[PDB]
Amino acid sequence: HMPNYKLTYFNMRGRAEIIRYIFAYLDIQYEDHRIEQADWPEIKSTLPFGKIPILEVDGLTLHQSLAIARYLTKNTDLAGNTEMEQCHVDAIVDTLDDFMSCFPWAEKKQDVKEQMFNELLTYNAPHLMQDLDTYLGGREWLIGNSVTWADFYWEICSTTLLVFKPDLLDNHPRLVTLRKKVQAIPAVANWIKRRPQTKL
Amino acid sequence: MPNYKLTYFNMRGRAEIIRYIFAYLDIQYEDHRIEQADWPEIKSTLPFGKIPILEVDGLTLHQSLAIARYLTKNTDLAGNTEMEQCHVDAIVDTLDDFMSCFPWAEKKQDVKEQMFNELLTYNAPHLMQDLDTYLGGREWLIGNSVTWADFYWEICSTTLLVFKPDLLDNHPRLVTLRKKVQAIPAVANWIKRRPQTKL
Ligand SMILES: NCc1ccc2ccccc2c1-c1ccc(C(=O)NCCN2CCOCC2)cc1
Ligand SMILES: N[C@@H](CCC(=O)N[C@@H](CS)C(=O)NCC(=O)O)C(=O)O
Ligand SMILES: N[C@@H](CCC(=O)N[C@@H](CS)C(=O)NCC(=O)O)C(=O)O
Ligand SMILES: [Mg+2]
Repeated sequence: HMPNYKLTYFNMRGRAEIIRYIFAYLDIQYEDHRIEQADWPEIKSTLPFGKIPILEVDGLTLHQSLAIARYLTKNTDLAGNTEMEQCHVDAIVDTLDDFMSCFPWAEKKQDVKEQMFNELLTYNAPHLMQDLDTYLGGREWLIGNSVTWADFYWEICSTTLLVFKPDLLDNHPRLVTLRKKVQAIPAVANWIKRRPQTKL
Repeated sequence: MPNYKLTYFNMRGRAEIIRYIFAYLDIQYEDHRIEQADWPEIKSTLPFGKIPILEVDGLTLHQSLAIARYLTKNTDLAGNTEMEQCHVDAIVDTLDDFMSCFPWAEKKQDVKEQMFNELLTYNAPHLMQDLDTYLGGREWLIGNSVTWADFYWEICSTTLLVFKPDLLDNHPRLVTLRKKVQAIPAVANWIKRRPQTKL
């Protein structure tokens, strides 16, 4: 049975975006609940682990953005065709998440924030882009012969990095091509044109 | 069975979850611990310059939890429903997110010590509370039987207890869960035979 899905997150792409891409690709109806800082204290206090996004499935609350994303892609063409391919997909996803999680997003000190950010973007990001390009190895998609949610996450994470470092992929045309390929998937393209425009 | 070769530092660290799984499933594997000497060298071979990696018949896999999930698919350590599987993944990422916050590599000693103390005295207790409430009076974290999330809880808490021995004083149920994991025969045997390291 098709459940009632309610996604709760801040008004931004951020960590909720991978879930939104999956819902769009699979044409799944859901409530895109974007809260305001004002209502967060209250909502926060009722969550088992106090972090968002969370996805309520028929009232049962699920947490952890990638755990949710994997759950929604189970038994779909986005998971990876084989058990091994699923491992490769899960691996690329965590490699991207690991990096994104290195940034101190809370930081209020514009300068010292822009220093931890500056180091990561200037000194570490290019190394990761190289390894991702090497991994793709001239192939059309990151894993196997068709799109997986690892490709969705690559496009999502790179879009965020590009906001702060526009020259991120100047030495990786093949990574730019993969981004465009993901962005061209009809359901994804439709979501990209319609989603609320936010900075992150 | 496939020829498995696990590569990681001589420590429990991020490879331990894989090691527990192999033990519990009675799957033979080469437990390869590298030399801090050949580290800057062997690094240039890894897919993303990170360990652990798991070689399976000439094919390389990386990312500890991706590998752990792969090894537990279709086994009794996996969740029993698609939903339980999501709960397993979420608890594991919540634990990993926290352990990943520690500056294990920080060379600046005063900075490293400030951050460790901050995480252990301020953030850690909140997580212990949330985990204890999540477990409630149930037997295991997810469902009615042990899953690899219980393994990960025991692994991560063992390391946190090294730095903060009184971490679970107000959480007897979490202590009980640790002991239940440690009491599983195959796991107990591994804990008894593994290299004794701080981390
Ligand atoms: N048992 C440790 C443990 C447990 C659970 C985890 C979960 C997620 C991520 C990491 C972990 C980990 C975990 C993994 C690796 C390291 C590590 O590489 N530290 C090296 C410290 N050296 C000290 C001397 O100076 C040079 C550096 C520390 C903790
Ligand atoms: N790895 C987790 C991280 C969850 C997370 O840290 N979320 C942040 C928002 S991006 C949060 O809820 N922090 C705000 C708070 O702790 O009050 C996930 O991907 O879901
Ligand atoms: N999330 C990853 C992290 C892998 C990781 O960062 N491993 C560390 C060792 S604990 C590493 O290879 N770093 C050494 C380096 O970057 O030179 C995993 O669980 O496998
Ligand atoms: Mg993670």
